[PDB]
Amino acid sequence: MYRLLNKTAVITGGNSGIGLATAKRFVAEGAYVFIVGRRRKELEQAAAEIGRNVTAVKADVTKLEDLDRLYAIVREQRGSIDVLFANSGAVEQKTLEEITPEHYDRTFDVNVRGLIFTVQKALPLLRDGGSVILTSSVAGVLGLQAHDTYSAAKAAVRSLARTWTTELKGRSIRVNAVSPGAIDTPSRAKAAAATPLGRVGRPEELAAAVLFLASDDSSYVAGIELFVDGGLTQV
Amino acid sequence: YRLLNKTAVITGGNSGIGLATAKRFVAEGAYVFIVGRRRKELEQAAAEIGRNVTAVKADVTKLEDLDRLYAIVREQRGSIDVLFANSGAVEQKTLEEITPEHYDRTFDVNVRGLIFTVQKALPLLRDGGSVILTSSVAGVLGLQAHDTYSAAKAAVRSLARTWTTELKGRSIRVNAVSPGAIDTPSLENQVSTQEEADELRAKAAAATPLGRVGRPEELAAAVLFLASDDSSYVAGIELFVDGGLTQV
Amino acid sequence: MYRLLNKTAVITGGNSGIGLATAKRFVAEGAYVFIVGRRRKELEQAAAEIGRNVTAVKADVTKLEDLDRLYAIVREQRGSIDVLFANSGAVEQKTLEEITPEHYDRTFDVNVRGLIFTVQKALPLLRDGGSVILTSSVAGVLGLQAHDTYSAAKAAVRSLARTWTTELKGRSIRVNAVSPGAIDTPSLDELRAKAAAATPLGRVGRPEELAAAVLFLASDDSSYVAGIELFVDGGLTQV
Amino acid sequence: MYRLLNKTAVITGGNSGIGLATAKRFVAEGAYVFIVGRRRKELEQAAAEIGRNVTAVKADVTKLEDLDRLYAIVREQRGSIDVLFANSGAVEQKTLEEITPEHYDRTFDVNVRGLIFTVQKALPLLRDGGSVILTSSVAGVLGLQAHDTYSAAKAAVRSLARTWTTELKGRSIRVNAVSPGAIDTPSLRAKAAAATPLGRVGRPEELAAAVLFLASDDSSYVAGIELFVDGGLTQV
Ligand SMILES: NC(=O)c1ccc[n+]([C@@H]2O[C@H](COP(=O)([O-])OP(=O)(O)OC[C@H]3O[C@@H](n4cnc5c(N)ncnc54)[C@H](OP(=O)(O)O)[C@@H]3O)[C@@H](O)[C@H]2O)c1
Ligand SMILES: NC(=O)c1ccc[n+]([C@@H]2O[C@H](COP(=O)([O-])OP(=O)(O)OC[C@H]3O[C@@H](n4cnc5c(N)ncnc54)[C@H](OP(=O)(O)O)[C@@H]3O)[C@@H](O)[C@H]2O)c1
Ligand SMILES: NC(=O)c1ccc[n+]([C@@H]2O[C@H](COP(=O)([O-])OP(=O)(O)OC[C@H]3O[C@@H](n4cnc5c(N)ncnc54)[C@H](OP(=O)(O)O)[C@@H]3O)[C@@H](O)[C@H]2O)c1
Ligand SMILES: CC[C@]1(C/C=C2/CCCc3cc(OC)ccc32)C(=O)CC[C@@H]1O
Ligand SMILES: CC[C@]1(C/C=C2\CCCc3cc(OC)ccc32)C(=O)CC[C@@H]1O
Repeated sequence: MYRLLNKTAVITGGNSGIGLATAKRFVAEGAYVFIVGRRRKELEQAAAEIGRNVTAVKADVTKLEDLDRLYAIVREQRGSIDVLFANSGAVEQKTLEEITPEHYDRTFDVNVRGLIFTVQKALPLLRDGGSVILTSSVAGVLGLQAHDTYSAAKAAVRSLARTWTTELKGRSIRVNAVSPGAIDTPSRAKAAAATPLGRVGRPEELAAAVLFLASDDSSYVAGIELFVDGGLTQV
Repeated sequence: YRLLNKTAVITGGNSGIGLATAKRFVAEGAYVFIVGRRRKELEQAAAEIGRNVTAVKADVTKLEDLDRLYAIVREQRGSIDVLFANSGAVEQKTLEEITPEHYDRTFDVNVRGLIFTVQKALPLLRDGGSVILTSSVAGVLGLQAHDTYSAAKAAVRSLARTWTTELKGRSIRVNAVSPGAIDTPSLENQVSTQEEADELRAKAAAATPLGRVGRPEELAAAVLFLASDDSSYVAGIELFVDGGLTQV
Repeated sequence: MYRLLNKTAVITGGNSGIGLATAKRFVAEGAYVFIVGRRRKELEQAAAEIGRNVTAVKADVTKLEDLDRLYAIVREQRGSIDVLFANSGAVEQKTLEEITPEHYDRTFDVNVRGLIFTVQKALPLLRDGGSVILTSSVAGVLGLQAHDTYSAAKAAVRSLARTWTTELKGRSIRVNAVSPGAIDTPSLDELRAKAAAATPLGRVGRPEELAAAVLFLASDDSSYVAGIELFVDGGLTQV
Repeated sequence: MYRLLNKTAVITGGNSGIGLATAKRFVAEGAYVFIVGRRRKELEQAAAEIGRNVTAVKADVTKLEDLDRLYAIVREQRGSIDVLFANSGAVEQKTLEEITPEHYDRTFDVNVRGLIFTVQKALPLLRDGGSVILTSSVAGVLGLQAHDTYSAAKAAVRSLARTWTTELKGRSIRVNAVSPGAIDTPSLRAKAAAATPLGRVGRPEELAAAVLFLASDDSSYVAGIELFVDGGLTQV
């Protein structure tokens, strides 16, 4: 506890899976968390599971006007952002032969386009010395059947952590990417066979790695790709 | 010669790296289709190449232009041995400056158009063919005001991995080339003055171990390696052609 | 606060710099620490700075018999090892033209040879589920003038984290490499503000900052992290 | 007449596998080649298979006095070096628990120590603008059971290509690493082919062709890289 004491965190995709596990860990570490998603019922249930120091905000990150509304609320309730975890994303499998323009747009709108504007519109509220975490994926460095657009989109996310390291260094804002392997979320058994640790990861394990990047334990860590995959991409 | 009687399609082939590659390919015995949007430059490029070339006007962001392109290739040559997906463009904008229109322009040409260029080439691509994607050193660097371009070129490199896996049954190799600073009309188009362009150039030469910008013919020669049988056991890679910039 | 509660840690090169800063953090998190080095007075002064739950062990990690002695002491006093931080290393600058066999041998003996046998001889004591941290360097992915053998040796260190991930997975032992950038340690003046200019964060790192990253890898917070290279360099190698 | 016309190339480990395959391709491209190895009969059969424009040199590259002899022969017969392919290496499998000091010393002496001094002593003869190719391995980026010392040594080899890029840039000498995957040579069943997208082991001639790219002027703007020649094994 106390490892994020009194810090204000915004987590997109915070109503399920990894974002929710991270929201819980952040609150346990003393932070106040805004969880962001499109479904209000799931946001309300997630916020109830978190139990304290949480505000749920309905927002589609692909809509600029929803991001403006999100940050107006953050400005009303807390006034600034210390930690931003841009975790909203979705995987849809299509082979190259199968790719449609709509499939391409759905993948890049949420994973890249919405991520760019999520971070852009947080800049006025981000405090100097803050920490931004981007969700990439092991897919960003692999050649996975039928993951064409998702893998390419997550590779784009990792690149943005590099560029934003350079652009935000004057404000001492650190930007790092986390690249999860197989995590037991709503997003089968071969992932456990291909991973040295021999199992899929738990969402709490990804939350703990994101906590490292959000916390002062990583104060000299900038621009990296932190693989949290039980060794999958490393051997 | 090293591409004797091979059929090559080069998008962005009317200038810079694509044109130098077209010239080298024809010099190695290939028949080349050069593809671009500008008719004056396509005709002059085809005239400079001089032989074994068909210029095709096509905007890779328009699906119907890609259909027409591959109808022309099917009629004139019947199949594709080498596909060099080289069309792309850089516009400098910082994170604060990014507009939806800037983002869309960058990813439409660098990623969307690249995906459908390769997708629509699949029926004509021969088993054992070679596909080369143009990424960039920007795809592994953190360059001021290159947010969308660098991210887009990282996406391009990822696709070489995915398509290696998906096309392995047809023995089609897919590889990415990542140029450093190459002396083309593109280095001068992203800046607003030629006092800036000479700064960007001698800065690139100073950060590169070989101490100079690359010549377009040098990138063409690396693309030739990936197109030729010399790379028959090379698949999914990122070939940096940058004078050592990203390697030290 | 107690993230290494009841854990036994062995830190080679714990006499000073990163190893010493890591030893302090480990003890603050509840571990019992063995610090290992060649100089006894400096070990005693370091252990006094640590203040509690520490045993200093004199050992030259390049000498197989000193490693045997080290682990015999660990076996009597604590019985097992939970965390191994192999931090012994040294930089000597020589250009390719300048390299002698002795310069080559000294660099790889401490950086690679001594590390291999430090880990080999810890295996009988390493508990299932333990964590091993190897010290690589940003030099392992760079082309730095006159760092020929040091950079190559640190690249070898990072490779071993991969191989040992595969070999030790049946025992659920995680092996990870930390790759420090410029850290303000006794490894020195004015080349420091040279490194600070090349780093996005605009500064050299503090040893406590590297210690915090090693703690992450040692702690259960990194329980799904295996085989990685964790760059702690203010962005130097990442942009 | 060709891509290496009248160029002088030195290939260590040139009496078998990739070394020999590369020597043959280099000669086919117009080069004069020195092949280097320890065994006289096999160097002698290697030179006979190449057939022309080749000098066999008996030398243990881990012995500094043999390297001096090697480069004296190169200077006398050809006068300078355009391409250096430092290809000597060997795999011995030992797990961490099994590693002995003798095993470690043998692995690093051939793969790293001998490689360093091979390149060091070639420096006086290397032409400005020359090309140096180092043999790394896919093992240098993988976690392969019982490959502890070999993988670490090949990782060291790839690192040296970066450092020497920086140190030799004033002479415009390019240094690049080639990292072979599974290549069908006497140094070695379906497991390698099953993990590789191209679905087969590589032919020695295929690695030779990749080394030729790095040796030839086609790679004149390529420096410090790791060229994977592995059918996609490490790339997907
Ligand atoms: N699980 C894995 O193995 C894995 C591996 C690599 C990367 N990731 C990435 O981790 C992140 C979270 O995924 P997950 O594993 O936790 O599965 P998940 O439970 O499905 O999480 C998806 C989250 O993103 C939200 N979301 C999706 N689209 C959104 C949109 N336009 N606007 C706002 N919110 C949106 C979702 O809430 P709403 O639908 O209500 O909006 C939800 O909270 C993603 O970026 C994912 O690609 C996961
Ligand atoms: N230092 C470098 O030069 C460098 C570095 C990294 C990557 N690259 C990449 O190398 C590739 C070649 O660019 P270049 O350096 O040689 O400059 P360039 O070719 O002179 O300019 C871009 C080329 O792509 C074509 N193009 C642009 N948009 C197109 C579209 N919708 N459809 C069809 N063609 C299009 C252009 O032809 P039209 O305008 O007539 O259509 C032109 O031929 C690019 O992808 C570039 O990003 C270059
Ligand atoms: N500082 C940086 O910027 C930086 C950057 C990259 C990597 N690193 C790595 O980080 C590690 C920690 O070094 P440091 O920077 O903190 O310097 P340091 O610890 O101040 O000096 C090296 C330490 O290793 C010990 N050591 C050296 N040879 C030994 C041997 N044969 N047996 C036992 N112990 C030995 C030394 O103690 P004794 O001499 O008393 O034995 C000393 O405590 C090193 O491996 C270094 O290569 C540091
Ligand atoms: C197209 C511009 C680009 C940029 C590279 C440099 C040269 C290397 C260092 C560098 C630092 C920068 O920060 C402001 C910006 C640019 C740069 C080129 O030269 C060609 C491709 C690459 O995209
Ligand atoms: C020697 C200290 C060390 C390497 C120094 C650098 C890294 C930064 C760039 C640099 C440029 C130089 O001039 C040619 C010389 C050295 C250097 C660091 O600090 C990081 C690891 C390693 O211990």
